[PDB]
Amino acid sequence: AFEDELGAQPPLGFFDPFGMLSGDCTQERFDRLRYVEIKHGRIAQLAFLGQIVTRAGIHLPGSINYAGDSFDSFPNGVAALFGPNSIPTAGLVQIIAFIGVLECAFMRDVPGTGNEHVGDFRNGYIDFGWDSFDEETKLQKRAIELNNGRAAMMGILGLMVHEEIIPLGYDPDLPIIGHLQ
Amino acid sequence: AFEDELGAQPPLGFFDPFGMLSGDCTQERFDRLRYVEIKHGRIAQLAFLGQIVTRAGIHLPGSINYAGDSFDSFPNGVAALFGPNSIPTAGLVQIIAFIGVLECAFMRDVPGTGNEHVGDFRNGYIDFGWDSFDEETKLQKRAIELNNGRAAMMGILGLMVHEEIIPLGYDPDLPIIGHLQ
Amino acid sequence: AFEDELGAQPPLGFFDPFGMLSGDCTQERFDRLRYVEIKHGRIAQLAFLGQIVTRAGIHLPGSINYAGDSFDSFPNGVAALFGPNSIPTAGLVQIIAFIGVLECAFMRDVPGTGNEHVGDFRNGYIDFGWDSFDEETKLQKRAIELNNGRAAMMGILGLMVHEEIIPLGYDPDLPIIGHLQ
Ligand code: CLA
Ligand code: CLA
Ligand code: CLA
Ligand code: CLA
Ligand code: CLA
Ligand SMILES: CC(=O)O[C@H]1CC(C)(C)C(=C=C/C(C)=C/C=C/C(C)=C/C=C/C=C(C)/C=C/C=C(\C)C(=O)C[C@@]23O[C@]2(C)C[C@@H](O)CC3(C)C)[C@](C)(O)C1
Ligand SMILES: CC(=O)O[C@H]1CC(C)(C)C(=C=C/C(C)=C/C=C/C(C)=C/C=C/C=C(C)/C=C/C=C(\C)C(=O)C[C@@]23O[C@]2(C)C[C@@H](O)CC3(C)C)[C@](C)(O)C1
Ligand SMILES: CC(=O)O[C@H]1CC(C)(C)C(=C=C/C(C)=C/C=C/C(C)=C/C=C/C=C(C)/C=C/C=C(\C)C(=O)C[C@@]23O[C@]2(C)C[C@@H](O)CC3(C)C)[C@](C)(O)C1
Ligand code: KC2
Ligand code: KC2
Ligand code: KC2
Repeated sequence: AFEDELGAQPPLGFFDPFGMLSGDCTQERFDRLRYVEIKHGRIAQLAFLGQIVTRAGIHLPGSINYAGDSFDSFPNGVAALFGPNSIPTAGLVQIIAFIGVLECAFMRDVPGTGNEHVGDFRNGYIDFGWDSFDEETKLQKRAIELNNGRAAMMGILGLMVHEEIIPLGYDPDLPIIGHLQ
Repeated sequence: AFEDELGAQPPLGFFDPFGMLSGDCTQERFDRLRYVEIKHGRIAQLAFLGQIVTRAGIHLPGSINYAGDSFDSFPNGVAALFGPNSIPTAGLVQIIAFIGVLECAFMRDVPGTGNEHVGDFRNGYIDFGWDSFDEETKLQKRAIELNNGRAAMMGILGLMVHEEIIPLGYDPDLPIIGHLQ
Repeated sequence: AFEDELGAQPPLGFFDPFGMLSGDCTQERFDRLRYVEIKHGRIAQLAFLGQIVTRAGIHLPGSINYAGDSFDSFPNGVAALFGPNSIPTAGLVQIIAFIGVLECAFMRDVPGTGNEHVGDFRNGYIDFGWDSFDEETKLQKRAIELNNGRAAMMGILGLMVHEEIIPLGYDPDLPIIGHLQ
């Protein structure tokens, strides 16, 4: 029933190993699964972009606090948030609070606002031109977003795993990023 | 749609900063939010009353356990439950278990029992004269309960925060309550 | 409304102390409660069987890891999973992952597959002769499973509690299993 929906594309086609959509699956369950997938994909895309920018030597100018701790002094990856020498835990708490504010008030599907598919958060407020695309281009853009989200999920998982196994003696020379210092 | 519901009163009027009720919000969502708000308000009202009673020098006679630890020997506030010198953790576990029993079996809205609004737990069992009030007085009492609950929420949060910041060097002479010892 | 359902049998008859099904309870609720009860009963039955098999001196041949830690060297009970000398935590993680796979993909009620009652996971895939039983025997087997599950919940809770109180000085001689070692 959902074998022709968004995300079922070559080469795997419809790929449901654990059988989440097996049987008479309702549209609500598939919508929930797709919403979770798109949320994770967007978060992982942002996380991978941030990891790449930080590890490329690009940091915000100035200091993260009044103490004088410069931005380009904390490590990259998990050590930047959780570790002995990381950003102040007040900064992490404020970041989490800001994310919670965004999810409660901003990053949400407001009912009766014109959203036309799962993951559409425009709510009639912010729109950069989601009407010039025809029917096929809209689906193509949504598929690009979803697949990039899946790839970024796997990539950010690999980045954290590799950053967390270096102390244990597993420090390989990764193809593009090199040694994950 | 919910701008004339209970709790929308001067001077703020309908106050929805995060936009929980924005768009075509369903009655179920508002009912859930109001239930959570009323439950928090009742819990916070009881917490503030107990905090004030304990800090005023009023304690239960006798001892909290067979060891001989008198009631008027444990500290006030968070230090009474979580700390080196607090009430026995068996007492805390029993309190939590009793609260769970009350909330699962007693402090609940039993379906098909005559409850009139969200937060009504009478269930046709305990009633002190609710039907004696006319229509306007019922709404007035409900609004009083809700607003006292909000105020007690903020007050108990402030009391806990002030208690927890005294060891950090923040010990102000709070109004009325004085130094929060 | 639910006083004649499965599980309401002599000598207690219908037994709802906390009043979960009080008032106009929906089948849905009751269905969720029965599903949770059956899941807990099956898990506890397996747990009790494993506890008995391990404590009777029956262990898998060989070693649990490449290091050489033989199966018949770890303790019995909670000490086998959580403790200083337990099975490798990699094994525990893999067991939890396998259980999660089973619940997500295998041990579930697939909609539109022919399941007749709550707890039926056949899904038209695995069946050892369920339709061979007549109506009375089907209910009898379901009641036997449910009551054995309840008894197993009590038994596994008692076994874990008795294991955890031996270091505290409470080491009684249990009737059948004797001392827990
Ligand atoms: C948050 C993660 C997440 C979620 C919720 C989904 C959700 C979905 N994906 Mg999907 N996907 C993801 C990540 C995710 N994806 C990633 C990272 C990739 C890249 C490898 C893909 C690649 C992918 C393809 C190629 C396809 C889908 C499809 C689908 C849809 C139907 C199949 C399904 O339920 O997924 C699969 C099942 C799950 C995600 C269930 C969750 C299982 C997790 C892992 C929990 C298990 C825990 C347990 C301990 C197991 C761990 C050990 C285990 C590894 C052995 C559904 C909307 C199909 C689709 O669009 O059909 C319309 C489809 O063809 N996905
Ligand atoms: C998962 C997302 C994520 C997370 C958790 C972090 C976390 C962190 N980043 Mg970071 N970053 C990210 C994405 C992320 N980043 C992206 C995508 C970029 C590229 C622009 C950067 C660029 C960046 C730099 C240049 C620096 C950090 C730094 C830091 C650290 C200090 C916090 C800070 O100053 O933030 C700064 C955050 C930014 C400059 C950009 C954040 C943008 C977020 C992701 C927006 C997403 C939500 C947004 C409101 C959606 C808008 C929708 C639209 C319709 C309006 C902290 C560990 C600093 C540090 O100490 O390095 C070690 C630092 O110097 N980051
Ligand atoms: C448990 C807390 C709680 C809950 C669930 C509600 C729920 C509600 N309140 Mg309410 N209120 C509360 C506490 C709460 N209140 C307190 C303590 C006060 C006193 C300041 C008020 C004062 C108040 C007024 C004056 C009014 C309401 C109204 C309402 C209703 C619609 C607006 C709304 O959703 O609330 C606001 C939104 C929320 C509570 C969403 C939750 C947000 C929390 C903070 C989670 C965010 C976490 C995240 C990390 C952010 C933290 C950082 C942030 C501070 C920057 C709704 C039933 C309105 C009403 O009755 O209209 C009919 C109205 O006019 N409230
Ligand atoms: C959030 C609520 C709350 C919590 C968590 C506590 C927690 C605590 N109180 Mg306390 N207290 C409370 C409210 C609360 N109190 C209120 C409202 C009062 C005023 C009557 C008191 C008066 C009080 C005294 C006098 C003493 C404590 C003490 C204590 C400590 C030992 C436990 C004990 O003996 O309780 C005793 C609890 C009570 C005597 C009253 C509890 C009443 C609860 C809130 C009833 C709420 C549910 C109720 C059944 C609903 C009825 C519905 C109706 C339709 C029937 C412990 C830290 C003792 C201590 O060691 O101090 C350090 C102590 O001496 N409290
Ligand atoms: C709650 C269930 C449960 C849990 C958590 C454990 C946990 C453990 N058992 Mg154990 N065991 C169980 C039930 C359980 N057992 C049952 C029911 C039996 C009887 C067959 C055994 C027999 C057993 C032996 C003989 C040994 C262990 C051992 C161990 C330990 C190492 C893991 C291992 O090798 O497992 C091995 C697990 C098994 C051999 C049987 C597991 C069977 C599970 C319960 C299947 C349930 C799901 C199933 C796929 C449903 C099928 C549905 C059907 C339609 C297809 C670990 C602490 C070993 C150890 O080190 O002891 C200290 C060891 O030597 N167990
Ligand atoms: C106006 C304003 O303020 O905002 C607007 C701005 C703007 C532009 C309009 C907007 C937008 C669109 C945005 C931001 C789109 C962002 C898209 C984004 C950020 C997409 C990331 C993909 C990452 C992938 C696929 C990673 C794969 C990673 C993979 C496949 C790996 O395996 C990683 C690998 O890594 C390892 C593990 C090891 C290495 O050896 C090898 C490599 C490296 C391969 C918004 C949303 O509207 C907000
Ligand atoms: C028969 C039986 O057994 O039970 C029956 C008995 C009875 C009586 C019939 C029943 C009842 C009704 C009850 C119990 C009603 C209780 C109502 C209650 C307990 C209402 C508290 C409000 C607290 C507020 C507003 C606090 C604000 C606190 C604020 C605004 C603060 O900012 C606190 C501030 O603190 C700081 C932070 C710092 C200080 O510098 C300044 C102050 C102090 C201002 C029940 C429920 O039916 C149960
Ligand atoms: C083909 C394949 O691969 O799989 C198939 C195989 C097969 C056979 C077909 C299948 C099946 C059916 C199965 C596995 C059924 C299993 C049923 C099972 C395992 C039922 C346990 C009850 C335990 C109880 C009641 C414990 C009570 C414990 C009580 C009442 C206590 O108080 C314990 C007490 O302990 C203390 C606390 C202290 C002691 O002093 C005294 C005692 C000991 C009394 C499946 C499911 O289809 C899977
Ligand atoms: C996530 C988005 C975000 C938002 C929306 C946001 C809003 C505000 C507002 C307005 C409401 C104020 C007034 C304010 C003030 C301060 N912020 Mg924010 N802040 C955010 C993020 C961070 C991070 C990541 C850090 C940080 C810090 C500080 C410090 C330094 C304190 C100190 O130096 O003692 C002060 C005074 C740093 C820190 O807390 O250091 C301990 C630091 O790491 N902030 N901040
Ligand atoms: C929340 C409501 C509540 C209920 C409904 C409730 C019911 C029962 C029942 C009947 C079912 C019994 C039989 C019972 C027995 C004991 N209780 Mg309760 N008890 C409640 C609360 C507390 C608190 C707060 C404390 C406490 C204690 C003890 C001790 C002392 C043990 C010891 O001295 O060794 C014993 C023997 C104190 C404590 O456990 O200290 C270690 C203590 O702090 N209890 N208690
Ligand atoms: C729950 C069911 C379950 C499944 C479905 C499952 C599947 C696989 C697969 C195929 C996907 C492989 C390839 C694989 C391989 C290894 N397993 Mg599994 N394994 C399961 C259970 C356990 C337990 C309980 C333990 C264990 C272990 C090992 C070790 C030893 C590593 C070492 O000696 O360094 C290796 C190499 C032991 C352990 O990890 O000890 C550190 C141990 O305790 N495994 N295992």
